[PDB]
Amino acid sequence: GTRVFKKASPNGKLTVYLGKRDFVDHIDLVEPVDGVVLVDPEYLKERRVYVTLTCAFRYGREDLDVLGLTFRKDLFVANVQSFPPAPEDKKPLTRLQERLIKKLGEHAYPFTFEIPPNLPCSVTLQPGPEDTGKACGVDYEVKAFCAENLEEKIHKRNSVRLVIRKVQYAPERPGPQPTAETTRQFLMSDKPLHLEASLDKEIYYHGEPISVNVHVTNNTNKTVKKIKISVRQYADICLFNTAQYKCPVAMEEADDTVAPSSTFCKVYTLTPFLANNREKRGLALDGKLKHEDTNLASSTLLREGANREILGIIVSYKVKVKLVVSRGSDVAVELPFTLMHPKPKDDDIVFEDFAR
Repeated sequence: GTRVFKKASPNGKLTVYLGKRDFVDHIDLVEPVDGVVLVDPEYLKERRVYVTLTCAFRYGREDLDVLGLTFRKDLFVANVQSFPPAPEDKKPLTRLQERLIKKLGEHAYPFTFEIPPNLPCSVTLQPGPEDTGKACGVDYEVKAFCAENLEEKIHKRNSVRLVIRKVQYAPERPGPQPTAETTRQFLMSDKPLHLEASLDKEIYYHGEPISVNVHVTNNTNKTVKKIKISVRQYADICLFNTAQYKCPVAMEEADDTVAPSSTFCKVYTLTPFLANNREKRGLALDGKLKHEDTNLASSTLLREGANREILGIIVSYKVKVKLVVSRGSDVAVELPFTLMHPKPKDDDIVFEDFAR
């Protein structure tokens, strides 16, 4: 069938319908935000119905939104007048908007938004109970409201707000293997311990295993007593309160040894996922911890020569490989990778509440 999310205003006069909650950014373009708003003329009359799409960065207690306490910076705002229509936007109606207007009445008006690709994806930094005031993130909001003009105050019984998400996808690049990272260290020795590691891919999706090929050429007389393989998330806050967070999101400690004067090679596999990091603090996520469709945040795509500050939060991931040498130092390398949201993958309509 065909699911349609909907949400009515408090007073029940205004209703918004959307074909989905998450819109995929394909780097070059973002899936269109195509919806419909069911209106009530007798109720409005002179009041027009507007629909606004806002991408904003927020900093402060997440439960609050009060001037003087919470910080907010709009990154993009688009408003359309859905009622009465007018070439506000040449409406090449989407099939869904067509079927929806059919399903609803003569009071169903379409609204459509095209989200610019250079904008940051939805992201939420969970700071921890002791630092709840350092919470922040990037959110997208669709707001339909009844008003005489975009100059006067919006009434909450007169409006409806839906928080949609923009999530990031990128296909795997058919080409060369990722470059290996290496390090050569002398451990009170004439010859070095050479550590080399590489990942099986450049791009991984949420839930996908990551295989790390570890190769050690131990030309010293010391012994590696154990190998620690981890995935680390780095999250830099770039607006309002500059800061950098780092958090392991997967870890595997292997009591594998590398004897003096020998070579060792092994593939380790780990999967980072939120499910095992719920208690972690200072972690970037792609939605609110409470929602079931939330994952670790995706890697921020930084296009060449882009203002990185207006992205709000920059998220990156590395795999770390560390050799613990026995005290008869430690040797480590880090490997960058890109974490993406998985690929998306005319039957009668079915409504469902938007509320996640």
